[PDB]
Amino acid sequence: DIYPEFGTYPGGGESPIIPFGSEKNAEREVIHGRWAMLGVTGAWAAENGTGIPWFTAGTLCTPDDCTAVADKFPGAVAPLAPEGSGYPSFWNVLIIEIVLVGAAEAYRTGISDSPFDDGLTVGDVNPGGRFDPLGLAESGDLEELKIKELKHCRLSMFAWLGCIFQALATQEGPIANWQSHVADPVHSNVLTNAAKGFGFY
Amino acid sequence: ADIYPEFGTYPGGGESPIIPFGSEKNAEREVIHGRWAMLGVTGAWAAENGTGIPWFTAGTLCTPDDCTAVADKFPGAVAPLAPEGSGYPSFWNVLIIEIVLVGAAEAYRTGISDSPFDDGLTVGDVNPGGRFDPLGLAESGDLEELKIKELKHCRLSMFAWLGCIFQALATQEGPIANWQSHVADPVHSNVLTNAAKGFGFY
Amino acid sequence: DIYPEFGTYPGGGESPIIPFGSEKNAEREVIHGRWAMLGVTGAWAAENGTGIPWFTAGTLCTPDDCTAVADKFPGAVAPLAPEGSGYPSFWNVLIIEIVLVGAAEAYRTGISDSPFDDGLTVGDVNPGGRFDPLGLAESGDLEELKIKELKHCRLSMFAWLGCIFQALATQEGPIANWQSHVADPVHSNVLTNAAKGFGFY
Ligand code: CLA
Ligand SMILES: CC1=C[C@H](O)CC(C)(C)[C@H]1/C=C/C(C)=C/C=C/C(C)=C/C=C/C=C(C)/C=C/C=C(\C)CCC1=C(C)C[C@H](O)CC1(C)C
Ligand SMILES: CC1=C[C@H](O)CC(C)(C)[C@H]1/C=C/C(C)=C/C=C/C(C)=C/C=C/C=C(C)/C=C/C=C(\C)CCC1=C(C)C[C@H](O)CC1(C)C
Repeated sequence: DIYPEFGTYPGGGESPIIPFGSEKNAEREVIHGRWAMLGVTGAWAAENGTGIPWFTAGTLCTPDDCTAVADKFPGAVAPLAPEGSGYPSFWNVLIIEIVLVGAAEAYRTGISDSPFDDGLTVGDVNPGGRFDPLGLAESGDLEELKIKELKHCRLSMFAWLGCIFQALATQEGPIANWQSHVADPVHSNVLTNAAKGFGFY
Repeated sequence: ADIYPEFGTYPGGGESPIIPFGSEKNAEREVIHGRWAMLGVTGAWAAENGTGIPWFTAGTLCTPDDCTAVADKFPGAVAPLAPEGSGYPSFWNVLIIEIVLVGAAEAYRTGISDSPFDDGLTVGDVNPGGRFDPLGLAESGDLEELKIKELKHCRLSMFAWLGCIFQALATQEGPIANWQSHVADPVHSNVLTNAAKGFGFY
Repeated sequence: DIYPEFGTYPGGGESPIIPFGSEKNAEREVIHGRWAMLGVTGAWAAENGTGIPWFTAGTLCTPDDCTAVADKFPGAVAPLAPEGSGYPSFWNVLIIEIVLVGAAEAYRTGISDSPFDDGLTVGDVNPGGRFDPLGLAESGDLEELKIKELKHCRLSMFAWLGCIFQALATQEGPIANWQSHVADPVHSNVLTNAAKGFGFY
């Protein structure tokens, strides 16, 4: 069987708990899943390569002294911008991000006409043609690849929700919590931290 | 639509992408919730401009034991609210009058209690159009357009009240105080710098 | 004029605030209510009998030590544990609890075939084929008595939600809070607690 975990994909079946009234939700959760996938991975990798929590990473790059993020990346012996130049600038990064992500979102969602000329209908979260340089979808199964991605989508969104509530409970960070739970499983869990009071009680 | 350009839409204008419109009672609830929110956000706006007390702390000034503090709080007042010598707006006094007046108005708004007026005023209609609009602004103005204006103000003010309650929970400083801090230096005074400070808990 | 209150029962009428959802919700609210009945009664009785909150009561039986719960039951002729060996140890109780409850839930919902084969159908709101040994309510106005328990379900669920929320607010316990209210409501209240700050502000 395909998708036998719990419930069924939006493409086929009905939610056990929700009515699934609106068909905008399907692609919404695809996009949300993909973003979460990149977010969870980011939180996984940053705290490994740098040791900082993902939720306090924002404090390193601020409109004054954004140079803290420079050279934080593993390997990458050259910093983001040279030391002493002070060019890692929150506003410069923010403007570059605003223009790039805003243009990408406008192209995806039809706020602006697509720059390309080859199909790419607005609102489809599986474009394929331009977004498969390797040609893995035509070689593989399209439907089961889409199901795998969905499983990853929902798994990563649930992992992100876990990351934020772990951040709120323990105030430490995802990987450090994972390592504490691995080291002493009985003595590092949610009920253990509840016995400590979650840091406020 | 042409008239409603906001992200969402008005009930009857169409259907919302998220949580589409169900029962009409939901639309009545939205309008009334808006109306009370407009009143609430305006009160939280004007009171601490007049005297500086955040709305989430203004409750405790009046207490069953002592309620003198609420008297003479309104700026510009010619005299005390009740005798200067012995202010008599006691919390119980306030309650006993207000529960009766508000309960009456509510039951008479919804018609669970027989209407006093019986002027053709039909309960369960957000726009009574009777004595409530003596100016009859709706009669001169265009009623569809004006309904859209009312709902836009409803949603804006309900969102503003949500902002007021969450700002109270994060910064516990006060709405206009948060405004003045942000206008003072928005770059270094906003939600994310308060997050860096930790919202007062972390 | 049965159920002449704010709302209506799932069988007749429609939900005033929330969309009625599905039949799955209609069967599920009752089960949540039965569990909330048991939970609220357990919190009430454990606190009257022991004096320590239901929430903190989870720290009494830890993997390292479960002997604290040995002599907590009021009016017990002897402690359940021998007091001297600490035989519970949280592991026997955990394992037998998970097997018994998991089996019971599996048989309730037909995850596994029912063993009685007494004609009972899985997923029924009120099976009653062997869940009414006394028969006092089976014979005579069954529909009304379902309304009775329905009203108790919604109450116990609301009471549990209030229990968890004011546990969060005050961190003292439900009936400690109830005694504080009853002794002098006017100076010991939710709004008084908010003005002083529940545990914060
Ligand atoms: C109590 C207030 C309230 C009520 C009853 C409604 C009701 C309605 N709105 Mg309105 N709306 C509101 C507030 C409200 N809205 C606010 C504040 C905004 C601005 C963000 C809007 C923006 C809006 C748009 C843009 C649209 C609607 C639409 C609708 C209809 C869709 C069905 C629905 O969502 O109902 C259920 C009612 C809800 C309020 C949804 C629940 C929201 C959840 C619970 C999140 C809220 C979190 C909460 C504030 C947490 C507080 C915690 C705090 C106390 C600590 C219905 C008539 C749609 C419509 O009519 O389309 C034809 C539509 O397009 N509304
Ligand atoms: C990497 C990085 C580094 C920096 O340090 C900081 C930083 C913040 C920038 C960060 C960047 C992160 C990013 C870009 C994140 C993007 C995240 C996103 C899009 C998250 C979405 C999260 C979604 C959630 C929770 C869903 C909850 C919904 C639930 C359970 C309902 C489930 C439900 C339904 C639907 C149907 C069933 O039948 C029944 C049930 C009830 C189960
Ligand atoms: C004035 C005063 C002074 C004293 O000092 C103190 C004091 C406390 C007494 C105080 C008194 C104030 C009072 C009485 C206030 C009354 C306030 C009221 C009625 C608030 C209502 C607040 C309503 C909210 C948040 C709604 C949230 C809903 C949201 C986002 C969903 C939005 C949604 C929908 C629906 C469908 C779309 O498709 C899209 C999306 C998903 C966005």
